[PDB]
Amino acid sequence: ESIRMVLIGPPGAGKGTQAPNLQERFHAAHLATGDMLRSQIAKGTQLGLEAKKIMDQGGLVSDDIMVNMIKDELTNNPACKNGFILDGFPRTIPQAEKLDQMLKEQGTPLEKAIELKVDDELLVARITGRLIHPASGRSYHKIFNPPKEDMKDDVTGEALVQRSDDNADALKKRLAAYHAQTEPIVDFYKKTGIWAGVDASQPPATVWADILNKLGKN
Ligand SMILES: Nc1ncnc2c1ncn2[C@@H]1O[C@H](COP(=O)(O)OP(=O)(O)OP(=O)(O)OP(=O)(O)OP(=O)(O)OC[C@H]2O[C@@H](n3cnc4c(N)ncnc43)[C@H](O)[C@@H]2O)[C@@H](O)[C@H]1O
Repeated sequence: ESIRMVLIGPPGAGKGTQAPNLQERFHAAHLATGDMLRSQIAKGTQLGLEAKKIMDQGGLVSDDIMVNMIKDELTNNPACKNGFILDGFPRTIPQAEKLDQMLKEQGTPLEKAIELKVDDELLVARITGRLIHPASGRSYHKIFNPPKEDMKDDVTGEALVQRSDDNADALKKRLAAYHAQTEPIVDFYKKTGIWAGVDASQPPATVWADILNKLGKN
């Protein structure tokens, strides 16, 4: 009834689609560094405006900023006492090493790192057709996962938007950055013994059953 885990995958693999499932099943805090940055943007803060430029170019925000953000949420957020799902963090080796140290000092080490494996060619179609409900994070897909009431949140009525970093230009840079900087983290968790791989090219419900299976709960 408690999990401390990391969700790793390329842009469009299905992290934001699966994290609700995990958060419902294990009652864990969902810590998504992308959503945290996007809330800074919506508040119009200075960190938000600087991060927006970097995100829209397909680059990565500084390790120092990202490590500080997570450290404060782990320390000051009460829901993180029940367990947590890290989504989009760590994203570089330095972030992974600093997380390892943090958790060692708190005495709450990671149990699992789930890699969502899916080929790049599929990811373009997923990113191109995405619509998000900006007031929650709810992602839909024009073809693959439609709003029943078009361009509207099926369960909350409000309009869906396109993310500003979801275009072919930014996406090419986001994929290259994933392969260069993030994918090395997978070997880090293989060596520590907590890695499990999942076929993320399957449909959502199939991927969710695969994840439950890989976690050792079901
Ligand atoms: N730690 C960090 N350090 C540095 N910089 C950081 C950082 N964290 C964040 N940043 C920065 O902030 C930016 C954004 O980060 P972030 O917002 O975390 O984005 P990302 O990692 O690029 O991931 P996505 O949100 O694009 O993908 P997803 O897998 O969650 O997709 P979804 O489930 O919607 O699915 C995609 C689409 O396909 C669909 N779909 C999902 N699953 C399936 C399926 N199985 N079959 C068919 N359709 C499916 C969905 O409906 C949707 O349409 C970064 O690029 C960087 O600038």
